[PDB]
Parts: sequence; C-alpha cells; structure tokens
Amino acid sequence: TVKAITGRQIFQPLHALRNAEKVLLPGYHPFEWQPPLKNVSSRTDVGIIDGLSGLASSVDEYPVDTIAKRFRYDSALVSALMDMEEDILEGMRSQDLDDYLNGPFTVVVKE
DNA sequence: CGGGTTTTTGTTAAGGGCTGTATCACTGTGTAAGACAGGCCAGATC
DNA sequence: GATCTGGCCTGTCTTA
DNA sequence: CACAGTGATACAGCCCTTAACAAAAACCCG
Repeated sequence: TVKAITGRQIFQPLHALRNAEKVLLPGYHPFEWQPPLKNVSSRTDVGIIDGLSGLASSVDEYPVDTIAKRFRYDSALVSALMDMEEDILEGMRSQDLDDYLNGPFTVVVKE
C-alpha cells in the first residue's frame, strides 16, 4: 500500500528480508574449538535440524509420536556472541581496556 | 503537395537480476441447561 | 393388605 | 457453497546488455 500510494520504495519486499535473515540465524559464522569437540561434528553450517537426533521410527521398536526441532548448542552460542559484539566492545572500552585484547573471556549462562 | 535532412522509436537474438503473484496444506471463530419418557417406592385405600 | 397414584428420581435427547 | 490468513517455493513478468537495420514524425526547399 505504501509503494502504491507514495510511489517510492520506503520498505523492501519480503524476499530481501528473507535473504537478510541468513546473517543472524546460527550456522553462519566460522569458528574452531581448541580441543576438538568429542562426538561432535565440525560443520559450521548446521541450521535447524530434527530434534529426534536420528531416532528410529519403525513400527517394530518403541513407538515414538513426538516431533522436535532444535539448533546445535555450540552454533547457538556462536550466533549469540555475534549478536552482542557491539555491547562487548563498548564494555571493553568503558573499563579502560584495549580493543585489540584477546584474553580468555568467561561467559556464564543460565539454562 | 514530395526529396533532403533531421531527431525519436522499435526490433532480433540470448542471457542476468529484481519484483510480483500463484500454490501448498492448514486454522479460528460457530461450546450448558432444559424437556421428557420410563422406572420405582411411600402411602391412602375399600 | 395388596393395589394402584403421585411424585421423586434419572437417563437420554435437543439446542449450544 | 464462511473466509481471512501464513510462511516458503517456483515461475511468469518485467527491467537490464550488444547490434546493426528499419520504420515514424516533423522542418528546409522545390
């Protein structure tokens, strides 16, 4: 309606937003653990995956009737850290530190 | 009223990229009480 | 003193 | 034959390029 009345593209179409979404969602930024994760793959492009984690759905074994969707924890934390980079940099600048510091950060979480 | 001359307007083919629209399988709003027929015990009775 | 009547109940159906 | 949504996918539609030609709308002159 805005583009039809005004005649100027103040907002972009839906596909532009759909394309821009791929920057904030997890499984987009590269990373690497010091000591390789145990029993965990190294794919850094793992988005939304099935929550059943490959659970068998055959009629023979234990009947399962639940669906699930979830991210991968490590990619989730990577996306979370990418989301709040500006706040971390501002906190470093406020406490009279250097922006080029790379000391071991400590991040506590609440499940 | 035409040639000579000039400035606009398409026209083909193939490929790229942005925009708009149809298509898929579905939902949430239609949600408490009353009329009535049948069975059954307590009791007045002739 | 069994014998129906009356009312009490009670499950079912009809709209929501 | 209730009907307005609801997010992702595919495809039509509508812009873009080069390349010579080819037609259309006007003014000097005859």
